[PDB]
Amino acid sequence: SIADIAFIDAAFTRTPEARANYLAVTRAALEGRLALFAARLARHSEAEVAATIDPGFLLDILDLLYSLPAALREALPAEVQARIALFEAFLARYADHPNLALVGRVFREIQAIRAKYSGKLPDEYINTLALIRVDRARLVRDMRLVEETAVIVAAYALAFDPPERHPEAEARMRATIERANALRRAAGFPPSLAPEEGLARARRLAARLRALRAAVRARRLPTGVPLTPEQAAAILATLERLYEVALEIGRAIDAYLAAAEAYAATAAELEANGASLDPAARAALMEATLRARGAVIRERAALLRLLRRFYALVLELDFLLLRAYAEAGHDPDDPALLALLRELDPFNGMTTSELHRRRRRLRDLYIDLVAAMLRGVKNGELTWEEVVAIMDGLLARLADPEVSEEEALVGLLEEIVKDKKPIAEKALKIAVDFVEANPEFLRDGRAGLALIRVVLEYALDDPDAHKELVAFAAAHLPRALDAAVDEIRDLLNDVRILFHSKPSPFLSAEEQKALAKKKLKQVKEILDLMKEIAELAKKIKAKSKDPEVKALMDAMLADIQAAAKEIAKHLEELLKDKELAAAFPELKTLLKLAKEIVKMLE
Repeated sequence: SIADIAFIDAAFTRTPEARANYLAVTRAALEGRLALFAARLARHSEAEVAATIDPGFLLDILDLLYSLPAALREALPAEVQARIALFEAFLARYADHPNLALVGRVFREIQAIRAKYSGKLPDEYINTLALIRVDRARLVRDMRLVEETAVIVAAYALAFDPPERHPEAEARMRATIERANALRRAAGFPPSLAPEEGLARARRLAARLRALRAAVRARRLPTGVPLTPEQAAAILATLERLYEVALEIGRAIDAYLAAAEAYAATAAELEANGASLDPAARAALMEATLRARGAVIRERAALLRLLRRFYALVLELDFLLLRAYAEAGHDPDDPALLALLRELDPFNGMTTSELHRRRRRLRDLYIDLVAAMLRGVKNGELTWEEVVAIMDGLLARLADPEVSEEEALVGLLEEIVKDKKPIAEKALKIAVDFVEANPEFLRDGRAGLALIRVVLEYALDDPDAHKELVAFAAAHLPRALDAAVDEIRDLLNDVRILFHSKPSPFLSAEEQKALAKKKLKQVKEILDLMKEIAELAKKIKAKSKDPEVKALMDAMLADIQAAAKEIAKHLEELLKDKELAAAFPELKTLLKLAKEIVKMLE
């Protein structure tokens, strides 16, 4: 986030202008985060919120809260203070909820620190202990991601490296897991992965990757399916790309563990000695601790960009295998190909990490949709020249870490259903099924809204035939709109932050103004989706003869009027800052479009 770049800036440049920028950014980010929480607490029951709300969202609020000096926090306006009290009451109540357990432990540790040390020791020493508790909740989650990623690093090493270098790759793997369990114990947790459980998973995967390469070398897949010379070459190129990214990731993991160990050492020293030091030596040890913390943030961000690249290459390899089965006359949905693709799943059996559980599921959706599009080529419904134009789009949209994987896959649906081709029906079925089975998909608003538009444009032709699709659309639109209004608040608040923010050696002004224009574009795209959906629900309501269909269409038009009003309110509050409004005139075009949506429905 922007708050991380500003924090890095402040902890390394050490200027009054840098801390100033960081404190303003951290305050603005926090105000935005607390507004989203209050909106989410208002839309449902505390029990529903507690079971569905992203834990990381609550960790982000604790992080920003104790990144302020206590003085700045207790000085925040009353509605921010009201939101902080609402937030704290909610965490106190649901600290034991399975969904919130990690955040709950963090909240109880901070409550305990305040009970023990308040008033006796300096408040910004206490804030530093509070941040340390939050960051140790982040190190548990990061240690999950690192334990999983070490299995991929070791697998690609064992599989493609000469057998002489295999012990070394095993030593590294063991060292990594051991370093991770050591870190876990420092923060006060038990060890999660066993150095053998993991080496076992890595050896299995290495066997499969070795097999695939040996077979492709021989113009076939391990299932026996023959390959063309060109496709074999592409598979072998993709495998060498995966091997390369796996080396970069091994290095990034070592960088992350080094930073993490530095932060854990300096923090343990602050907790051990800080109370007894003199003010100057204590201020020096807090400075040291914040600089190590900045290193951890930088090295984590590096590893995650490389992981997004690895994922995109994983999906490209999956495409190549599905295409080969289709050129050989088989159906790309053959149980044998699916078995192969599951054996080559780099995110299997390590079900400890939010990022990889989410990506494993989306991979299944992607395989199912690509299969649909291929079975569609065989039926003459699509051309290979069409498929190869869609796939080049999708794989680039996926490599970019600025596009959500969910919005990328929804684009794949958009391409397949556009021509209202007969394969469209099966594609929608896969998608509608996935969303019912995996309701978290609708945390991404732009994605969800785009799916609803697909379903309605599909059902526009004959509304009454496809009445299940129209019901799915009506049932899921409120959640999609909630997530969309949330995204527009995030995007607009970030725009205001990037305007008042100060050019940094990590954010050029040209990068800040460019990023601002990109976010304002995303806001326009979401308002455009909202309009399109209303146009479609109106047409559906006219054409249709059924009366409860018409009821649902009015329900949807009502939820959309609410959403657009609630969005115009926020745009207006941002237009009160006339310097901002000056710098970005798009903000005015956006409010016009939002109000045109409030009239189309009046």
